Amino acid sequence: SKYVDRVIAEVEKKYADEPEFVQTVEEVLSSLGPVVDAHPEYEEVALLERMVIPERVIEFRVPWEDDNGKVHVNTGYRVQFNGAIGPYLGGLRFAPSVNLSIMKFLGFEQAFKDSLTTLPMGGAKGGSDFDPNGKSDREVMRFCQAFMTELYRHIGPDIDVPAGDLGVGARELGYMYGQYRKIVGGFYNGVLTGKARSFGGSLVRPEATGYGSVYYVEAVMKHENDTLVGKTVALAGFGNVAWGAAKKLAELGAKAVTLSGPDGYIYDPEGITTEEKINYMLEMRASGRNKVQDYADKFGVQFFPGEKPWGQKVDIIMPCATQNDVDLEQAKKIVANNVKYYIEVANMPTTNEALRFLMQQPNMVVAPSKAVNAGGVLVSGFEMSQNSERLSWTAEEVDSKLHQVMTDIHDGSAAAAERYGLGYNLVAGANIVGFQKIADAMMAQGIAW
Amino acid sequence: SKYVDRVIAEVEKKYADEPEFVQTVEEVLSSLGPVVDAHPEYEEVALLERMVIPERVIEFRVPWEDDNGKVHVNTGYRVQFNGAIGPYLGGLRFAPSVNLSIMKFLGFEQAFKDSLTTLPMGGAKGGSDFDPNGKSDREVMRFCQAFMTELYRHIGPDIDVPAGDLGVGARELGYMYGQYRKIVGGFYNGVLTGKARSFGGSLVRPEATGYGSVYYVEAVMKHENDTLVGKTVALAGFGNVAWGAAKKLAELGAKAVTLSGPDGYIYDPEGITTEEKINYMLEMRASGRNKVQDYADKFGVQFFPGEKPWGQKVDIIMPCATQNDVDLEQAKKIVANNVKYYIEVANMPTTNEALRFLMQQPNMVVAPSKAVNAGGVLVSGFEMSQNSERLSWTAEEVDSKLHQVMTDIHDGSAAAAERYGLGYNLVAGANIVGFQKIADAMMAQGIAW
Amino acid sequence: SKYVDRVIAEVEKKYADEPEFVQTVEEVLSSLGPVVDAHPEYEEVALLERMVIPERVIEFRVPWEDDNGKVHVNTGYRVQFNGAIGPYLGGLRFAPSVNLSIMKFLGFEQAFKDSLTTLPMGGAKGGSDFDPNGKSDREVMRFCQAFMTELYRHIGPDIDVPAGDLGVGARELGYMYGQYRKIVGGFYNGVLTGKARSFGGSLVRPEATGYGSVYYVEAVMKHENDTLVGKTVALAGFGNVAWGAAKKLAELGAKAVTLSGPDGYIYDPEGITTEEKINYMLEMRASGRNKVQDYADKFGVQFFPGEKPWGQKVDIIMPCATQNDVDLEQAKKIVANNVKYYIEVANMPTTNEALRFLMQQPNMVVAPSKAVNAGGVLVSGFEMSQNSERLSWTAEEVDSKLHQVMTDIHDGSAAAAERYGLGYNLVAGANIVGFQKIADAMMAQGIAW
Amino acid sequence: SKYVDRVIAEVEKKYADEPEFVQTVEEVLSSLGPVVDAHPEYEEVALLERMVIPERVIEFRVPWEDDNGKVHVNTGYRVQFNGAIGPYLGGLRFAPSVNLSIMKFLGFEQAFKDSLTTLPMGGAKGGSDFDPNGKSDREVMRFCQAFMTELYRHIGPDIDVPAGDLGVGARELGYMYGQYRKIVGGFYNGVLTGKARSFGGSLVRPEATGYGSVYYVEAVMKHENDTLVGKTVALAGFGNVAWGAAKKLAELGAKAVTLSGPDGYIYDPEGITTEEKINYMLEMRASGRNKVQDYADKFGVQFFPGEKPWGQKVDIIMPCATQNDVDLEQAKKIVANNVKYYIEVANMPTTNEALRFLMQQPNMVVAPSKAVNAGGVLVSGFEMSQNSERLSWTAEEVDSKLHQVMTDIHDGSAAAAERYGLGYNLVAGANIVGFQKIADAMMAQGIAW
Repeated sequence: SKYVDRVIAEVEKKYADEPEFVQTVEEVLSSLGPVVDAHPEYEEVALLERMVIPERVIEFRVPWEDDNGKVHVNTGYRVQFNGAIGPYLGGLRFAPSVNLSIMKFLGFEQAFKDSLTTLPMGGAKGGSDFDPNGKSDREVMRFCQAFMTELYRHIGPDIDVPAGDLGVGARELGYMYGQYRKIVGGFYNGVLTGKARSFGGSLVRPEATGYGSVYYVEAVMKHENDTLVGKTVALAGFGNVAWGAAKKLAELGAKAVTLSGPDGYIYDPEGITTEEKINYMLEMRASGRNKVQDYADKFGVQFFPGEKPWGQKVDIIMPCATQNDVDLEQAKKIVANNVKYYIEVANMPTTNEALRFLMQQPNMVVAPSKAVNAGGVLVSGFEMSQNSERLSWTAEEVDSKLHQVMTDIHDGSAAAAERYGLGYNLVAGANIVGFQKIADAMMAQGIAW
Repeated sequence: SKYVDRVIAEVEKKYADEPEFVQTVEEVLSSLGPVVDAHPEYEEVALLERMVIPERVIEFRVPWEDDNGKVHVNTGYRVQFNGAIGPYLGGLRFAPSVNLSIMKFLGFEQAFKDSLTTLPMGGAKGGSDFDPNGKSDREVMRFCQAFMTELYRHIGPDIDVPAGDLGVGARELGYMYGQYRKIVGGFYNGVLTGKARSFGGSLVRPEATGYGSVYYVEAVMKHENDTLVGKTVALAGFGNVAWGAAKKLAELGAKAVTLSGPDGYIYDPEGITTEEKINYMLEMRASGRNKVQDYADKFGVQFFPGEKPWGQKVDIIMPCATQNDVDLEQAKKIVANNVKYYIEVANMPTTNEALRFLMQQPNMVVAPSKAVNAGGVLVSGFEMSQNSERLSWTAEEVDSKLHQVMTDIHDGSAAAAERYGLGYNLVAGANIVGFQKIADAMMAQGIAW
Repeated sequence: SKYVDRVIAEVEKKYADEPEFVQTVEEVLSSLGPVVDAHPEYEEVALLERMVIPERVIEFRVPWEDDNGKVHVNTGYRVQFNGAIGPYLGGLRFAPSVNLSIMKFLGFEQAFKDSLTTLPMGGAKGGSDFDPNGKSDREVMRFCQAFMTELYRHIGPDIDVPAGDLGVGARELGYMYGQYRKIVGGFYNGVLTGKARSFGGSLVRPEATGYGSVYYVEAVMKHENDTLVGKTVALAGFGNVAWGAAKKLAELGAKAVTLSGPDGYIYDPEGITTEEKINYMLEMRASGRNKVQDYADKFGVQFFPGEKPWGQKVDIIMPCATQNDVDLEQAKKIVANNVKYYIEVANMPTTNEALRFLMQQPNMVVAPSKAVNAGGVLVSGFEMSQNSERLSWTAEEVDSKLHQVMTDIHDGSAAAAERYGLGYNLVAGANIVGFQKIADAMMAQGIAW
Repeated sequence: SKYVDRVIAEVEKKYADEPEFVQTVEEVLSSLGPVVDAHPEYEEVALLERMVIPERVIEFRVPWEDDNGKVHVNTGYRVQFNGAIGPYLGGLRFAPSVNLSIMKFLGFEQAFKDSLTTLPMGGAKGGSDFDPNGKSDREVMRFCQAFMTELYRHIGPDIDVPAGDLGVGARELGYMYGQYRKIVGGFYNGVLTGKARSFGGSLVRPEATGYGSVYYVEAVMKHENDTLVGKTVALAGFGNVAWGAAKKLAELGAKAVTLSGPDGYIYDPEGITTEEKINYMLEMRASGRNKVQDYADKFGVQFFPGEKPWGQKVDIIMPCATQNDVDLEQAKKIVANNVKYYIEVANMPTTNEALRFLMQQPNMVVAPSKAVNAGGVLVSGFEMSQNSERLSWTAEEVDSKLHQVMTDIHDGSAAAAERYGLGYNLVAGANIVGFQKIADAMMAQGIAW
């Protein structure tokens, strides 16, 4: 699309200093070529030019005192990218690398992911360059309070609902919510998601991402007249998402055989399929040791230090941990192993070279993270619904809706790709389904945003 | 009722310059005689005197620029008549004839209609003397933005929820909502109803009015130990309501045999009962040609120019289009044809002379529009519920509730009429059921409003 | 001006049912012909078409209980006509005749009067058809509370500042303010003017109108190389404005020789120039007897029952009481007496026939009320300034500013009339000066309002 | 100061991509060394680290339609840098070069300038990459409305008061204010400064900057036991500031002899000291021709194309136009001419190399722009005071306060420099006086911001 090509060129030039953002825009816009070409009306209202600019960006100062009385200063961000279809929504990330470029990229992607869920949720991302590592509980609390003391004025249950991300878990959410309720003088607990149950959190929230990624894979087996049962899976991390996946895989007849750590990776040809095995992952996570070895020590299974599990022969690869985990180097090993299923779970766990490469492979199935990991945002939307109804749903209710929607995200993505003649391209399909709803909404709302 | 008679006399005199409003009050209050007489307490708190005065009236200036850069000025209205039982609710009408008199009349009636639904909905009406005919899409957009830039401050999801009416459809709602969200800085999509699905609209909303009018007729057959099946129906228009009715009639064993236009009317003894036939109506509507002839041309069926279909012999008459469509002249032809069922669907499609006349006829069944067309406001209440829960209901869910409530509106109306000894007077029955809930609510709330 | 002529024709037709409003627009717009013709740019932005439509109109229900427990229902109004140059400002009128037509007319005129003061004050008018006659203090209080319980949400110190008018004096202002502060939970006493001193009222407020009308007449003598001293004046009423005028006239070397009542009028060739004489007027006002006779009884001066003092030969005529007091019948007597000075003080105390007539008279000086009575709104602006500074000015300060501005209003009016070649036409001059500031402000603010 | 040195090093590294901002911080912080060293307590509360981070940054999307119906998208900014001593305050700049770096730099400097005025004014800056060149009046209006539709929620008379800057003059302010009042539903005219008189603008506002820069120079003559009279001045531009300066210089016994344009510069050994001469500048400005030649054509004075007037021998140099106008190349010519007075008027009209150079010159007097051009922000504070009092001050009042404060800014700056042993260093002196008030305020307010 000449139109699409022009917008990418303008972005590349204007936001040169925001490499992460530029790359994401190109990657996403480049798959919409066919859709845009079918809708000349978009260009007439500068639809794409509007979409690439967040509705609202807020950055603010965050001074806070440590346990020693020393004063520190960090910077807070909230990028409210697109709210055409619901209140803005997206996690908060606390990591020393956070800057505007990164917030925009995660926030642009969030809008597309949120649109796929089929729930009314806009897209946003925020956080701070604050580093929670080595801070006391009390220091994290004071930071969260100082952070919320400015943020509260920009968010709210019908405005912008933040959630957890790297560096922000239940604990940080609890502290931020405590400050919020005190300043605003009311409950409004739907202002954040990822809450503890005692004050409005949803059942299945910890399992959401991992389970949802398996319900998606299941929809893939079905499409391919295949089956999870018997299937072996290579996982990354031993974290929340890894834990949730292993668990549902096990329950489903499949088994993970690997886990990974910054220290290396383990192989467990038996499968991390036991209550004992599975629960221990929570142990390791708890420990705060940060060693995947502990699992091999404990179970007496192979531990290959400083090594990625991407070399093992398995039926399904699911990177559940870090960005750019799979590089060309890892993709080639994956390819050489004749794995048909490549399923991104963690956010951007594959470099673009690696991605194109895997996508060029005619026999493979490559699923993008924005669709596969949608189960977590899906449970965040269910928590907001529960908080608005002022009641709790049962775990069977949440899990059953989770399951039906994950299947729909896969199926709709395939259908969309197919319709624009792209074949079974789950990557473009996700982008397209996500884009269409947003475009419909913006076209109907006129030129205001 | 001397009390009722006195209030009507005061209205007639004070609002002499608002003929439309005066007539509506008389017509409605005059049927409550029996109820009021049973509740002396009403008069002690000047219940009727309060009811006839809207809680709040807002009129405002609306300057806007056309595509040529010329500046135009129209007037905006919102009459918030009664909010005893829910947020005010009612459509917006854009037509050069709009003035306060007309807003008050539609708004007084809206309060009674909304009360019948059994949902928590107050009554209001608004609009502008702006004429959307001959305006570009862009001109309508700029007008909607200018209109909302003042209106937003008077409405809100828990305050006043506007909806479509003459001159205001999905397109205008979309543009007004776009401006609203931008000014308020949040989502709050329950602020308007009749929205597109992409941003919160409900399934069955387009079909709501027409379908609901048929579920009501069905409750009438049942009362009269009769049946829809086999029944033939004379419709008016080829619009949304006509389309929805034909459709559900067909599905139900009945058939419409007429349609109408400003150009005349058509007769199709076969019935507009085919997918082809039915869907074409949407075609004609789309065309923007405004000719019922196109249907006869297309299907090769009779077209009688400049003629109302009220002369054809059918089992059921359903005027689905314009006010004062049926006059004495048309009622006599209807009477002479021995039609037992007279069912108003469009708003005030019968003149009062014609109405009294039909009502004097001992063998007929006359149903008032405020009850029969309640399916549209009913779906607006379901959309508000869905937006508050932050989810969508399925089409089966909406349709099933629609159906049960429409039956209840008929049944409750008959029961009420019967209890005050009025026989099967669906017209007074609607007024009475509507009035009672409102009165209960106002009596309990005291003298504040 | 063809443009001016067209707008008047459109008004006449659209607001046919609002005779009072139509007449005022014609009278005002017709004098701007020359100014409009000098500014073609006005028509390009539909300046006049916008001006004739109030920015915002609010009407609301007002139920209240009397001392006997009976419930009454009145209607409340606030027409916020033009706020281009300041918060809306204008009195509240409680009289059974009040309707929208009358509010619009007084409110359109208010905008022009407020603009002349040179202070930042927009124009508005409001009130109720509530009749304070025969009500107890307690009944007036309950009404004022019920009235404010809705009004508070539409006004505020930086939004709309109401003041007294017919039927609304210090007492009503006090009660409305009491309810306002209680609902809003703060002080904000600049929300109303005409307050008692104990809670923010300004010194000279009772004298403001009457005194200001004399400082204006003084500027007229100066223009005409004449003098107040020796001058005799015919007044109307024995009220606040009459009292203030007599007082300042006396102090200035002049003397009033008449007063009037619904019962007739008195002649006091000595002059109502004594402390005794002057103060008694307050007595009569207090009495609540409503008889100008009491003054003649008391002083043994002529009392001509059922007669207007417009037949007495005096140097200056100042109608200080009621609308359309001076008709053609009275103008002819005035003319026949060779009075050169005709100075409207009360609001619209002259019919239009009478007005044109007096204006056709080559030797006379006719001053319009909107300029002459501006001293009262001027003191309302000074009260708002004092309340914003949170202090009180001395009486010398208020009186001295009052005086300088009244002179300026006369002088600017003459200068303006002169510049458009109209001669010493104080009537058109007022309209023109008032219009120009408003037009400047609207042109600079764009097409929003 | 090791502390100061450390903060600069951190800034340089963290904001590498914001060169303009980095340079400004270094330049300002490096002169505070002596003050910081005297207050160890600052470092204990991370005072400098907090100061270099704006309290709040807002960026937002700005879609707007041109006269042809085409849709454009720009980006809006508001950097609310420091509000310790008053509502944030600072101009809006519309220029295609605008980005966050530039907003931060102008906004950091604004905080120091505003602090010097002695009025309660914080510091901020905002704008858009929108280019007003070649736009119609109507296009600028639509942009201003779209811009304000988001901005209004972040500003307000007690929060953030924007003012004009490059690309934003009375016209843009008028349009933005029009939209603001319409959305907020009240007056609050103190929300912006630089307004037209009709709606609250202050007398002397157009003359403020230029006049104030001359009252400062006068305080310099006094310090140096010298005199303006007889003095000759080289100006840059023929704009507002140049016009105001020439005017007051003339009146004071001095004379400008040069003016400049993008086309070259003119020399008028007589002096641009005549009503005719002076007023023509307004002519040239009006013309929109953008040619300083027109002055030479008109007066028959020398015009040296493509040349800066920095080579002429005069007593005083006052660059009143563009950034980095004076480079090393121009400073050397200035130096070689033995000019003692170097007075920056325009914002950053000298490069840093040039600055250091001039500052190394033992016989010269170099005055920084942040102090010299403070007269414009000073009149903005007086306009806010007038709008809060709801009255206007006379021109003599504004001018007299302007004058006394400008003298004080010079005198306090010298006194401060002197106290920290820096001699007559007006550049460091400005920084120091500005910094001290801000530091006092932040130390007293604690660690919140």
